[PDB]
Formats: sequence, C-alpha cells, structure tokens
Amino acid sequence: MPNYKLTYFNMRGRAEIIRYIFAYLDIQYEDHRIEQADWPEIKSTLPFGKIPILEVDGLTLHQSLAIARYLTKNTDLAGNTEMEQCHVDAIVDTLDDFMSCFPWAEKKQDVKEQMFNELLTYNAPHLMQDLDTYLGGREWLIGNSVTWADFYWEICSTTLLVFKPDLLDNHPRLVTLRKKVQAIPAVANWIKRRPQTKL
Amino acid sequence: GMPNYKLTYFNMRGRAEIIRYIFAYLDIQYEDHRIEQADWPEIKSTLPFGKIPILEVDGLTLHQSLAIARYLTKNTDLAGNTEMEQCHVDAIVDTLDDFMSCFPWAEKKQDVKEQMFNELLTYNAPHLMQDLDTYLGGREWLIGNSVTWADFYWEICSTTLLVFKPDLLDNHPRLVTLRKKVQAIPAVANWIKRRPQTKL
Ligand SMILES: CCC(=O)N1CCc2c(cnn2-c2cccc(F)c2)C1
Ligand SMILES: CCC(=O)N1CCc2c(cnn2-c2cccc(F)c2)C1
Ligand SMILES: N[C@@H](CCC(=O)N[C@@H](CS)C(=O)NCC(=O)O)C(=O)O
Ligand SMILES: N[C@@H](CCC(=O)N[C@@H](CS)C(=O)NCC(=O)O)C(=O)O
Ligand SMILES: [Mg+2]
Repeated sequence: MPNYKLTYFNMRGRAEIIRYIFAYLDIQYEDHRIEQADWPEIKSTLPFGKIPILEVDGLTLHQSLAIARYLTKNTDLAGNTEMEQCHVDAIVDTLDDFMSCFPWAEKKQDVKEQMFNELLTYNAPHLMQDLDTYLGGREWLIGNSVTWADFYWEICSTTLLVFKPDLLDNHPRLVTLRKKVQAIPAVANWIKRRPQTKL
Repeated sequence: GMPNYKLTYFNMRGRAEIIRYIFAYLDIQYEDHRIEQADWPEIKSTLPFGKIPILEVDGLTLHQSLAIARYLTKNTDLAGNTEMEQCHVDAIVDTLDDFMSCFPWAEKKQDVKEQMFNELLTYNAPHLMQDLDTYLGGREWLIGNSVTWADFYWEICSTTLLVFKPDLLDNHPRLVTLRKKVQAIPAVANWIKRRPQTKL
C-alpha cells in the first residue's frame, strides 16, 4: 500500500485538487504544509523548483494536474471512456489556463490589482458563459458520474468567487454543480476539516 | 471503421504541432485544416471554448492541444511505459507548456509584448534549460527507455524558443542531441520535410 506525502504551502491553491482526490478515494496521506520560511531549503532539492510535489514510496512527482491524473487513473474519477477522459483533461486545462493567467507572484500590489481586475471583468464572464452552455442540463461536466473535472471546477470557482462574488449570479446551473461537489460526503468532510485560508 | 480526423488551427506550428507529430508518427490520416487570421473571428464563435486547436473525430469536437495529444497517444508506444512514467510524461509536458504559456502571444500592445518576450528569454528561459539539462542527464530520452510524446513536445517547444533566441542551447549539447534524435525519427523527419514552412 503506497505511502504518500504531499508538499505545498498552507493554502488551497494548486494542491487542493490533489487533496480532494485523496479525500474522495479515502486514501491516507501526509498533508505536508510548509511555512514560507521552510521553502528555500526544499526548493533547492527539487528538479523543477516548484510545488506542489507528491512523494510516492519515496519517489517525487511534480505538476499538480499530472499528479491529479495519476491518482485518478483506473478509478471512477478519471472519466468512463477514452473520449470522456479527453473531455475531463480538456475542461481541466481550460480552467487551469485561466487560473494561470493571474499574476500570483507579482510583488507590486498595484500592478497585481489592475491585472486581477481586468481578468475578472472582461475574461471571467466569457468563461462562465462557456462553461454554462457546455454543462447545459447535464448532471456533471463530463459523462454520467462525478469526475475530477467537477472537483477542479468547484476549486477554481471558489478561488474566483473570493475576488468576484457575483461571478455566478447569472449561472445557477454552475452554482448547483458546486453544491453537488460540496455535498459529496468525502468532499464535504474535507471542506469541514481543512485549514481556512484566503486562497 | 477508422475514425475520420479533422484538425483545425492557424497555418502555424504553434499549439497544433504536437498533434501533427503524433498523427505522423502513428501513421494516421487526417485533414490538416489551416485557417486564416481573417476567417478566425467567425469560426471562433462556433467553438465551445472559442480556442484552437480543435480536433473533430467523426464529427465530435475535441479541444485543448495537450488533452488531444494524451488521448491520441493512450495505449500507444508514445505514452509512458508505466503509470508512474506516464505521470513523468505529463509533468514534463506541463512544465514546458507552462513556460510557453507565459509568453503574451495575444498582447495587443507591441511594446509590452516585446518587453515580456525579452524578459522571459533573457532570465527565465536559461534557468528552465539548465533544469531540463540536469533532468535529462546522460539518459537517451526524457522519460523511460524509449521516445515519448514528451520528447516530441521538447523538440517542438525548443524549436519555437530557438526562433527568438538562437543561442538558447549553446551550453546544452545534450538537449540538442535529444532534439536531433526526435527530428531523425523517420516518420517525424518525413513530416518536418513536408509540413508548410512557417515562422512559428
Ligand atoms: C502563492 C500564490 C498564491 O497566492 N496562489 C497560488 C496559485 C493559486 C492560488 C489559488 N488558486 N491558485 C491556482 C490554482 C490552480 C491553478 C492556478 F493557476 C492557480 C493562490
Ligand atoms: C497566434 C500566436 C502565435 O504567434 N503563436 C501561437 C502560440 C505558439 C506559437 C508558437 N508556439 N506556440 C505555443 C506552443 C505551445 C504552447 C504555447 F503556449 C504556445 C505561435
Ligand atoms: N502548473 C504547475 C505550477 C506550479 C507552480 O508554479 N507552483 C508555485 C506555487 S503556487 C511555485 O512553486 N512557485 C515557485 C516558487 O515559489 O519558488 C502546477 O500546477 O504544479
Ligand atoms: N492551452 C490551450 C490554448 C488554446 C489557445 O489559447 N489557442 C489560441 C491560439 S494559439 C487561441 O485560440 N486564441 C484565442 C483567440 O485568439 O481568440 C491549448 O493548448 O489548446
Ligand atoms: Mg497547462
């Protein structure tokens, strides 16, 4: 049985998808959260110098979504058919591409607010509208059961709602989908028990 | 029977090229549909997420270049050998795609675009090259013991970067050897010869 150690900041951020997957599959792991001060010494040891990382039986994996896909392989979270797995991958990359546009590391707090604002004002509504149309009246984003794409939607939309509360005022179906993710017992339990962080 | 494949993108290597190498390598027939920057605005409003490339499979539309590449390579010799090696393949690909994605391809302000391209290539790119160099070490391929689509993606992304920064790999002969090996694979070599010659 694999020993798992997840390393990231004390933050939902890019690690959260992995956290939801372990919760859902009832897989025990070490949720190793590092204070900023412990980062330079860890970073120096990593091939690509980024987190999150996941150690599996003492072997290091990197890239949040690569890890997420590895953990869901051969499970019901992956997608039920090969083409469905493709749609799961595609939705995840669409969300990630958008989340990746935000200047998270930008030090000038004034340059940062100008950019976050432009993305949320002009770009975000187009995405939400595309996601809404894409979902239509279906139960989940892909197929007839929950996938890690639904989890990723709930996670990304939570972050976006921190900056733009009215993001989904015109998309009750997308709100419902968040609530469906949030009501899954293993996910709800995680949401109840996790550390409260802005991001 | 055999699925009908139609790829849509600009007349450009860009984000479609990984798909093109994969079809070439797997010897799969497809319609390589290339659109003009003038016909773009129209087609855009018809795509579920308004981005290219898209791949139509028997009339069903797929999107996201790397989602498509993973779909085409699943259960093939281009996927990683083990489930764990498949993770390494995906992680290298995302590392490369993350960096290429930092470039402001769509920036409407030329001066801003130029400034960020220069900064990415002067500061960020050399660090990524050293990381990749150390990662590859003296191994033949990036992951496992045979070529994967990660090696393909390296060659494609580095091709792009070399357009803007010709000296990028002067200090990395092992990364050059890998590109040369990808470029020498007969099906890839054949594609590189016959593809439309574009800047990017
Ligand atoms: C340390 C920088 C920081 O404050 N954050 C890191 C990035 C991030 C945060 C929240 N979501 N998120 C994220 C999730 C997925 C994809 C992505 F690009 C970004 C908060
Ligand atoms: C229309 C914008 C443009 O000039 N290009 C599109 C983006 C691009 C080009 C070349 N490589 N590339 C690319 C490849 C992979 C990942 C990625 F983010 C970007 C050229
Ligand atoms: N696409 C990657 C991005 C990883 C990334 O950029 N992570 C940040 C933390 S959110 C990091 O480690 N940055 C470098 C640093 O802070 O030293 C992933 O999803 O894992
Ligand atoms: N990560 C996506 C990016 C897709 C993307 O942004 N493609 C560009 C062209 S290279 C596009 O469609 N631009 C949107 C537009 O110009 O309207 C992928 O790899 O497919
Ligand atoms: Mg990506």
